[PDB]
Amino acid sequence: PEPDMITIFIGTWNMGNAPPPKKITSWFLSKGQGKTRDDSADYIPHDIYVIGTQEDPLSEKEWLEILKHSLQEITSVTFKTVAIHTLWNIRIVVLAKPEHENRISHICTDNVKTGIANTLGNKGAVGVSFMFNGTSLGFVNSHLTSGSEKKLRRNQNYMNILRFLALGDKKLSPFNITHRFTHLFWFGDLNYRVDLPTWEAETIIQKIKQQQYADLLSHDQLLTERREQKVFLHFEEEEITFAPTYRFERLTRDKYAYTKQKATGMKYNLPSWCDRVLWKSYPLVHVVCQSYGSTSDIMTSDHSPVFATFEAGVTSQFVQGQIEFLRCYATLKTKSQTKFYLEFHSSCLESFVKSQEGENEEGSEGELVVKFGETLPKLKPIISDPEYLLDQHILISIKSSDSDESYGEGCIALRLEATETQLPIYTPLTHHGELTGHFQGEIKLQTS
Repeated sequence: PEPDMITIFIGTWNMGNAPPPKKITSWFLSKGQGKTRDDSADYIPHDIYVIGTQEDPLSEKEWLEILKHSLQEITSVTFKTVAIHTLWNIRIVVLAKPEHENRISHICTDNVKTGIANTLGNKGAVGVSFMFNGTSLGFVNSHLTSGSEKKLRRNQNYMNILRFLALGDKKLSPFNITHRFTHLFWFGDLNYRVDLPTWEAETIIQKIKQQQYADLLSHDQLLTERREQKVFLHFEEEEITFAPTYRFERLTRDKYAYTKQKATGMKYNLPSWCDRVLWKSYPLVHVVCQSYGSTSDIMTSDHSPVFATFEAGVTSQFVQGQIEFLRCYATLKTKSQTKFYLEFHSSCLESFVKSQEGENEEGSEGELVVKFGETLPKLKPIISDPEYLLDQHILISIKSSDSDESYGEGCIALRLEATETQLPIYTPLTHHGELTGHFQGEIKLQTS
């Protein structure tokens, strides 16, 4: 009997070029500080474990042996290797329960190297994707540019990874990783810092000792850059309720090592939440964060490991019906005056469908409204069963007739309140991960 939900463990650890201690089980049990897992769940395995490392000094063979031993000790299950991929000292391991070996297909791996010349050679990202039954899953482990003064370079690294990491279905040619997966998890040493003056270091340390994180989180560069729509547009993160995970003295967690030294290039490392887990799932699909925290007992690195766990909705492929898009229009931020057409892509279609050109008019601010009227092709899904169709998504790309390049991409849920009824639909449109416009109109879904 096929599951409707699985549980996914995400771990991120910057190992600080040191080997791990003998026992790392606390990481995989979600024990320590923050939103932690209940003791009563300790022996219950997660379906999929995704382990991201940075500054990893081990061989693939050495680290795989440690991970499989740790999980065997916790669960009495011998986990199967789905994928492993390493770029320099940045690594991703995906392990799954053996009962899932025939549920997992289309495994892909890739990496991106960020920067150019002297910034090219240790920062970037690794990724894995696969299908679990009918559900596509993507996982990204990035190690972004270091240093409190380099937030804009981190945002540029993000944009490069999002654009160039080649995962998921290659037929989705208009779409980047932010639209190719039912569920996308993006984690790593993202290296965003708490932006307070360097002379406040001792004040920050006393706030951490009091477990008073609010005045530090209000200066966390990732939270402020996300609020300003500069990075991770349309991603989610669980609330942080654990101490900063960087930068610790090794072999204890009692001291933060913040002061400038020759070894840090005379940079301050004020305590920061460098180590993060974010996600982006298709609209209305079940995804719940069940833990988000840091370990307290793993002390070989200047970072503490971070864990996050999720309940994630999955579907079967189910191996007459109709989707009608009515009175639709795109509002674009572009100054271009080409004509545009749409492509509709979905796992529920045999192949993507191209629309005729829309009718351009000038909007209120002078910006571009592209009108599609009642002109859009009726989409014919391969299965009409409402238990299948209402769980599906239509990916939309708006493309230039002159260049055939996408100006914007979005996603529409078929999880409607009604069938055979005209209902409002809406997605933002993004391109290279930044907002380019909006798509709005009405839908009518025919099922059996």
